[PDB]
Amino acid sequence: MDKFRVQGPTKLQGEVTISGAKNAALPILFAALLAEEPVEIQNVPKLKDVDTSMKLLSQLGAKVERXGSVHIDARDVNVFCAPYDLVKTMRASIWALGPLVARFGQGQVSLPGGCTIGARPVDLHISGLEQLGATIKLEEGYVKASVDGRLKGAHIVMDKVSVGATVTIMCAATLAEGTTIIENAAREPEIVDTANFLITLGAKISGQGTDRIVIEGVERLGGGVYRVLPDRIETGTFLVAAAISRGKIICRNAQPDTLDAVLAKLRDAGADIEVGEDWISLDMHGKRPKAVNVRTAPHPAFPTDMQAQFTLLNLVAEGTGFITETVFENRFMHVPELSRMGAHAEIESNTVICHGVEKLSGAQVMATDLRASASLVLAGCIAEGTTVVDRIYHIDRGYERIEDKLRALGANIERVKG
Ligand SMILES: CC(=O)N[C@H]1[C@@H](OP(=O)(O)OP(=O)(O)OC[C@H]2O[C@@H](n3ccc(=O)[nH]c3=O)[C@H](O)[C@@H]2O)O[C@H](CO)[C@@H](O)[C@@H]1O[C@H](C)C(=O)O
Repeated sequence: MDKFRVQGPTKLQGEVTISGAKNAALPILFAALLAEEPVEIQNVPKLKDVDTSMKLLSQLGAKVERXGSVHIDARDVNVFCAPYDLVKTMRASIWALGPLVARFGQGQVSLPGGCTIGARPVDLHISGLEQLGATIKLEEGYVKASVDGRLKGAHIVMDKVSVGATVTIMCAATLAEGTTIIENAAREPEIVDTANFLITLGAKISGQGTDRIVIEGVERLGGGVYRVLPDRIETGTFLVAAAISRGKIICRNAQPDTLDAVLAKLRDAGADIEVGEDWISLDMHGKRPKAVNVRTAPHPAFPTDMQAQFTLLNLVAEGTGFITETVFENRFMHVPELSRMGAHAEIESNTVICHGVEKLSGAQVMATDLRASASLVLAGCIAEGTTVVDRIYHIDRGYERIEDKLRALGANIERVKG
């Protein structure tokens, strides 16, 4: 059980290079199952989630290897099943379903069970597939999909906004007969990145980034080389690290147009922000941040992946501020942990009410969320004394060497094998 020993208070300042988007690398690796030629994905972050992706790819019969790039050879895919052991350690595995059925006419993926942040049904995934002409059945816990011949382009209108389902249907449609039109699709930057990867392979897609996506099926997909976009959540996390420590930072290898909502909130907190074509600068001017009000929602609104980070900001800010969660109703585990550190907060339903304090106190806290838990590490950096963050394996799933980056910012952080 690895742990993070953190020494505070520490002023976070200097520079950081942003890694490739974890949430773009993932769908792309799964979309590779469609490719008939070798493919090279560049700028992929070194993190646990990518490893599990590779492991799955490999079991399916693909030839995989990695460094900064990931090499995938999906010519010999001979097995069509994402087993219980894998899906349980990473619900995103569900992504194997679509490519599998669109290409081999068959696909068996384990039905994801309960997750600690809230209700996570995949009804939209299954539903979208059926509309494409697939027959789906549930046996032994496996959602079994099949289709005689090829999928059928269709007009699909989405009940609710879903990053996962939009990618499942989008991918499966690239190999169907005719035109598919997804209505009420998710606009996430990562979906644009996945569509772009698809086009590079010979797929015909338009509308990515808007509520309407149009796919024109083709008989086959080739190979190619593709560079994954910068990680917006990583970028936001570092910007916040500087904002709560009264420091200044420059983010290198970034994509500003991807953070409208987050940047706006930072300004409201009183930060001095500048942007270039591939950089973002943040200066607090020695100032303590001002409380802000946030409301999570699908892109381009404020993202739930930045939620715990902003809760932290409010917790050490001047005044009272609220954060409402409309995507993951119960994504609040971090709050009680921050409470062990001296934070003042109350949770009313799906809203956390924050009362900012001058300073936090080191304590023993526990990570549980691959993204939200980074807030515990950030708290450790500015808290008074020593903080021990337990179970960082969660954080290893979502961040590429977060200790190294923090250390280069002035943080007193250590990884122990106790
Ligand atoms: C791997 C990956 O990219 N995961 C991300 C993706 O999850 P996803 O699961 O696809 O998100 P959704 O489908 O947009 O989530 C939609 C909302 O809608 C409900 N819903 C979803 C599907 C469905 O069929 N039926 C249905 O009802 C669902 O319950 C949820 O409340 O989108 C989330 C929101 O941005 C991210 O927080 C999440 O990050 C994670 C943490 C990470 O970094 O690993």
